[PDB]
Amino acid sequence: SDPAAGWFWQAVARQDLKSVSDALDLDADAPLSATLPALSVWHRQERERVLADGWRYRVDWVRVAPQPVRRTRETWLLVVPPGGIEEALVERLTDALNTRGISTLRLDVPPAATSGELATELRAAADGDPVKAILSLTALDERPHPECKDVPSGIALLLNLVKALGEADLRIPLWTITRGAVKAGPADRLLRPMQAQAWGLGRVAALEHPERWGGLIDLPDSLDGDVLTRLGEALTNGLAEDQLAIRQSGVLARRLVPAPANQPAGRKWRPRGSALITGGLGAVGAQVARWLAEIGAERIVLTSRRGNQAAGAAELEAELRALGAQVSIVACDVTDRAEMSALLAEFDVTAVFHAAGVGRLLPLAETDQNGLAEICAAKVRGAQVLDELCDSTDLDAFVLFSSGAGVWGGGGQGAYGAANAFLDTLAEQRRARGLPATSISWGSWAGGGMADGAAGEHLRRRGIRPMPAASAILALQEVLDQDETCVSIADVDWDRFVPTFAATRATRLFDEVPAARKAM
Amino acid sequence: PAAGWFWQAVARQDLKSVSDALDLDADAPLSATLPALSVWHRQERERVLADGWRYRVDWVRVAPQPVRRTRETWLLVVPPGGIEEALVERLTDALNTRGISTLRLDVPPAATSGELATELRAAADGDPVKAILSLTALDERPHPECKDVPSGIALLLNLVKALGEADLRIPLWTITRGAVKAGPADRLLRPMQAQAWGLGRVAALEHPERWGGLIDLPDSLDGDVLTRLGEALTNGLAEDQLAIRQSGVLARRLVPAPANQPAGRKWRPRGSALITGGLGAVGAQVARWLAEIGAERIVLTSRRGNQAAGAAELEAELRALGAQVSIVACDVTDRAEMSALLAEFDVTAVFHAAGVGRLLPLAETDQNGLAEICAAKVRGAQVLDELCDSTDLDAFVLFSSGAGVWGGGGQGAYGAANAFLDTLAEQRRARGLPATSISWGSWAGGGMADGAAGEHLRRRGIRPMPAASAILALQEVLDQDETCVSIADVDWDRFVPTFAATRATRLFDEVPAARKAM
Ligand SMILES: NC(=O)C1=CN([C@@H]2O[C@H](COP(=O)(O)OP(=O)(O)OC[C@H]3O[C@@H](n4cnc5c(N)ncnc54)[C@H](OP(=O)(O)O)[C@@H]3O)[C@@H](O)[C@H]2O)C=CC1
Ligand SMILES: NC(=O)C1=CN([C@@H]2O[C@H](COP(=O)(O)OP(=O)(O)OC[C@H]3O[C@@H](n4cnc5c(N)ncnc54)[C@H](OP(=O)(O)O)[C@@H]3O)[C@@H](O)[C@H]2O)C=CC1
Repeated sequence: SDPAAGWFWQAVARQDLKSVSDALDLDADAPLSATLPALSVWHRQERERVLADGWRYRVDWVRVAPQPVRRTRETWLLVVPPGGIEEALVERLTDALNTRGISTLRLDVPPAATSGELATELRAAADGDPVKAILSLTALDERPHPECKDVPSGIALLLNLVKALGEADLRIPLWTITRGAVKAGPADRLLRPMQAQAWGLGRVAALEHPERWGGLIDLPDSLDGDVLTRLGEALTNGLAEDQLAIRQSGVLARRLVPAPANQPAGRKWRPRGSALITGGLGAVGAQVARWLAEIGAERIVLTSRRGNQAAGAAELEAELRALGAQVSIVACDVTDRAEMSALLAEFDVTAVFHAAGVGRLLPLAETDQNGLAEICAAKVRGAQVLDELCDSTDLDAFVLFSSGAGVWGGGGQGAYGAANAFLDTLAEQRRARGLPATSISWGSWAGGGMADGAAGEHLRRRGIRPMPAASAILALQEVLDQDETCVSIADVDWDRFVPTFAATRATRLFDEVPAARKAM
Repeated sequence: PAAGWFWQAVARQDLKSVSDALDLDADAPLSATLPALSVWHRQERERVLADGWRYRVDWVRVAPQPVRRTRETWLLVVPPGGIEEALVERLTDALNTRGISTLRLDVPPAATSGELATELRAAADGDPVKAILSLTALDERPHPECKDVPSGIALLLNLVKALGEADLRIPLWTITRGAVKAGPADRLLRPMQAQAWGLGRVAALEHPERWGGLIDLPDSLDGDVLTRLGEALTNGLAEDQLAIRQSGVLARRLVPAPANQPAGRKWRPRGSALITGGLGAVGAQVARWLAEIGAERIVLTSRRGNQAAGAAELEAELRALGAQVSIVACDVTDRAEMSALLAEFDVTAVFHAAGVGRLLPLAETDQNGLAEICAAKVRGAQVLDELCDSTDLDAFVLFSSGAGVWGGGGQGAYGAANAFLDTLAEQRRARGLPATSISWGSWAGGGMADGAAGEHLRRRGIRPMPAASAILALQEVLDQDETCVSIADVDWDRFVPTFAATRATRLFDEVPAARKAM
């Protein structure tokens, strides 16, 4: 009933001054009169902290048992984007699909192909020979198109490819290959966040058009030995794994795993100097701001395109100043490198919180390259800009506000899932460079903001329970204290979530969440 | 529970209470606050534990269903004193109504197990004797050459042994009348007869073979009470501990007795408190507790008096908690001396802890042993009961044992003596005088559960209670103004299998723990 009070009395017996005085934020010599107040606060907070512990999840990778060899010869269409890919790689893949039955039919995509044009190429290849599946390589094409700077050209291509299979009425599994979009074990250092976008989108493609969608596979850095053979068997798995990574140690499948925090944490995180929240005048940024003020940030810099013009801006400066912090509210687009650069240097910021972003529910079929740009630009490109600046092990915190939409997905959330899966890989890439980064993909928050709409209705109806802001904050604190990289923090009603989520499409994604097992 | 208090005290936000519960000031560092918390919490915890040491005896309505029997012969054993021929005649007729035929043995006074064996030998060849029904426990008057010991109980014993020397292996059923209190307004209460239950419960364990059970008849034999008597003797469902009342047949059950707040009053002495056997182990603790809660004075008595180990040492502690102390050489069984003591010290609160403890199989037991074990405990209580005729007296407390409630191997005499105490207290209550009987499991420390004897009870499932918490329980019982309560820490999973080792029992069916050990 009360594990907090449990642990307290278990510390009281045991006589752990160290644990208790840490817990209460007090010195061994503190008077009872300071001790009592600190107790009631710890008590309210510990009970919410224990609640929030059960909201944590991480992404693991589990070994998938080899089960080949098998089958007779099929034709696959191999789709190759205009950039990002070495001929030597196409040949090695082609040659390894051949040595396992799969005959290859190569389609080369022109730059900025439309869904109309691709459906034509698909219609032609479909009639020619008997195509069983499509192996798309287009996600390796990271460069933006110059017309549309904020979208990687291969992700524009994936999109138009999912739509083109529709326009063509083509009912044929699409498989999406990436190299470095996931971290599947310690030792992965090829991390390519623009390619993670394929995974964020792909999970949604899988829900919206299960019939069009084979799966996602991540190739390793080193393609020596047998990895390319394992590719061939991965494409045929018949275990219905649809999120795979191929490594030195074989084929690995993506799982979501409860990640309860094993105590204690190795620090109590506090901002030193200035803290920056981009999108700091939104619902979530306002909370993050109140928290920083409460825990003694000397200055909070809040940015947004509207800046001081933003509804609530003057309320919020008042509240923050009433808690003793200095406040700077600036109008600044995240995507503007010079303005952000001047900004960081002027205030000497020591902690960055990236909350700039837009939410919109929009089916993949209704999404185009501009919509994708509209949704991604501040989140993704604001994250690169921040990453480029901040070339610095000194920073206390480089915290990205991501979403469950980017970790497991949901209908309507192609572009948003893409933008969010980028951040999780960006955070991993940064760590691999020796920099700090933290990416937290939230379930919805109570209060205003992105989960407040009829949108909040949709998400409640899918079995995501909004988290009280104060408990969300407590969980952020915890992540920061724990010095974590990626962790997902959501209050999910598994009874209701799973049946909705797995209506159209089976998934092994949640096999390791007990409450999710129960729910069919 | 405590905790729930603490957390709201903490919640918002009160130094005063928290500061008071822990002996320390608003200024105290956290490194003193910790230890103080652990000690508060540990005390509060032990309070809960000592709450779960409580049991009482209830009596459950059990209509016997087994009619079904046929016809046979019982021996019916009748003492010299305490029986109306009218009674013997009602019982003979009821036993004959239900198929049982009746052979009457009148037993000479002071009959030895030897003499008894003979007549039993004679009865057993002359007739196919199926059971034996003793009425001897009715004979309450003391043994001819043995003031300290009721005739009927010396007979019962000698009877148990007698079956021994004639290896008859036929069951003995013992009838009492008013030995037990089976519901409110049972007012015929006969402590000498209760001794039969204490010994009997032990006889059942030491000689299952030889033991039928115990049945208590009511005041008035009208309506069906004589009918039901026949039923109870041939119910056999075990059930060997039985009362018969206007409202049916009742079986004896041991039942957890959690304190059911509030606690009516907060008890303290108003004058001199006397503890008989006050220089024994338990005497010393209780005395420390009294002296602790503000007794003007404390009289400790004992045959040894001042020449007992702990002599002045004990007194020093007491004087030094701020008490007056009179250690007197006094024999509780001595009426004259005891009268003088209570007048002399205007004593308004009594705690009877004089007793004697040994483990002794029934077969090694005789009148003299029965007298050594009982004299102080029983005649002591009697003497204290005779004096102390005032409702003014705040306490009247009897230090009894679980050996008298459920029994154990080797504690026949001891069980008899304690059983006497429980019933006595009920009798005083019935007469409008205060009285309290607590039947303790074993205490940690010196005294009766100290030596080999503590080890013995250890193996049997009795966990010795820290003196300090036994005191917690005592205090509660007085505050609660209760009459009879058992207080013991029983490790049931060990207790049940060794207790019910040779003989089944229904006595614990109402203890949740006890049932998960069969
Ligand atoms: N609310 C929730 O439950 C969840 C939110 N999140 C994430 O948390 C973040 C905050 O969401 P929430 O607070 O709910 O949303 P809000 O819509 O309230 O705030 C987001 C803010 O981002 C700012 N922004 C947009 N574009 C830019 C830009 N180009 N440069 C700088 N700032 C910009 C916007 O302000 P302006 O227009 O003035 O520039 C807006 O105020 C979002 O990134 C969202 O992805 C994640 C999971 C759940
Ligand atoms: N120890 C335990 O755990 C339990 C104890 N009890 C009861 O508590 C009581 C005492 O226990 P405890 O203190 O452990 O045992 P002790 O032997 O320590 O104390 C018994 C004391 O009674 C005194 N006594 C014996 N005979 C007489 C007499 N004729 N007149 C006056 N005093 C006498 C003895 O003093 P002296 O020898 O100097 O005459 C002796 O000090 C007993 O009734 C026992 O039945 C009950 C249940 C459990």
